[PDB]
Amino acid sequence: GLSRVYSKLYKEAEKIKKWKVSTEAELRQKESKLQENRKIIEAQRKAIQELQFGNEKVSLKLEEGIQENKDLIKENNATRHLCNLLKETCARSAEKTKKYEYERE
Amino acid sequence: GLSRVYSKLYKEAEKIKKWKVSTEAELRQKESKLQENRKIIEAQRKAIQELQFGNEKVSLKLEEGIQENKDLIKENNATRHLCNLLKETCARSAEKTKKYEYER
Amino acid sequence: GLSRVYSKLYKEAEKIKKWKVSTEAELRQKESKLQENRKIIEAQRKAIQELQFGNEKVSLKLEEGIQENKDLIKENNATRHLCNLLKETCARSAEKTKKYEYERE
Amino acid sequence: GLSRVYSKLYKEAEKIKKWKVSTEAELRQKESKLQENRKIIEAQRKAIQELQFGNEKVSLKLEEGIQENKDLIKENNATRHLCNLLKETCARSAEKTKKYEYER
Ligand SMILES: [Cl-]
Ligand SMILES: [Cl-]
Ligand SMILES: [Cl-]
Ligand SMILES: [Cl-]
Repeated sequence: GLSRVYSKLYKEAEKIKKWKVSTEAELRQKESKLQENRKIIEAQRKAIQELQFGNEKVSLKLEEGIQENKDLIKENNATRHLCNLLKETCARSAEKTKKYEYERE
Repeated sequence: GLSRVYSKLYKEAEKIKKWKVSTEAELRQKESKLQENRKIIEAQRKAIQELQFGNEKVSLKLEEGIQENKDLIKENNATRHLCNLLKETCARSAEKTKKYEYER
Repeated sequence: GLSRVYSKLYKEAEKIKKWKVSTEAELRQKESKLQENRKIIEAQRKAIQELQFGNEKVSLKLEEGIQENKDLIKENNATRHLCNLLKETCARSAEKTKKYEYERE
Repeated sequence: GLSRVYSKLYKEAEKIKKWKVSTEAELRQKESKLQENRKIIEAQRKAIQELQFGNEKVSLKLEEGIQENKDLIKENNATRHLCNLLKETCARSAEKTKKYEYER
């Protein structure tokens, strides 16, 4: 009569201890995972920082090269134009030279 | 005496329930923190991948430009040489004309 | 789960209080009956003492009367015997008296 | 900690059982005392009845004896009176005889 009540009372005590041990373990496991993930987050931030720095370097070099190549195309076109002008000058000069050569004979 | 028994049993069971609620609350709080962290970590992993991929592309385009620059230098050199030849022909031809015109 | 255990625990407490109150009442009731019966026993002892004293008185009076009556029967028998002797004496005397009366005539 | 719970529950239930046994023992002890008393009280009640009945009988026999004593006194008185009459007749007759014998 009274022993069955104490027996069930002891069992509830057992269940409470188990629930306490389990929840404490789970809480510590979550806390340890939080501290791990915060170290990972900081490592990733530093990795991103260095990658953004490298991207800036190479992007600047690319833009400088693009502009330098645009200038070379411009200069070459201009020298080609000058070549064509000099050919015109040669043509008129050569024509006069031939006239004088023939006339003096 | 007997209401004491009733009262102490009531308060003990109430304390146990309170203790259960508080523990489950703290568990759900830490779990939400873990979820937020996992979302940040994933977003940063993506950003890292895209930065690595972008660095690669820009490097490749830089190599292409360096090669184009070489070819353009060769082209400008050849056009300069032709230009100088034409300049010499012009000057020599102009002085010849001036001489012929003086004589006549 | 835990409330049913505490409820049954409270009930066992109720049963224990009732058992305590009942057994205490019964014990006091028995003690009060003991004290009553001891007063009765002493009263009866004194009643018996006086009855034995009265019996002795009346028994003595009875025995004295019995003996006194036995003596009266004895005395009466003896006086009857003496009467018969005196009658014998009268008979012999009267016989002689008659002789003398007749002879002197 | 947990064996503490087991131990305290065990000792408490043991104390309760002890307390129950002691109470029932004291009850049976007082009950046996009440039985002994009821047997003494009954025996004394019987003795009282028999003493009252005996007193009555002896008183009645005493009354009978007193009456017998009266009748015996009357009888002795009558026998004495007759005895005295006979004594007178004897004495008177004896002196007469003595006189007659002197004369003759
Ligand atoms: Cl050309
Ligand atoms: Cl042109
Ligand atoms: Cl007679
Ligand atoms: Cl006789």
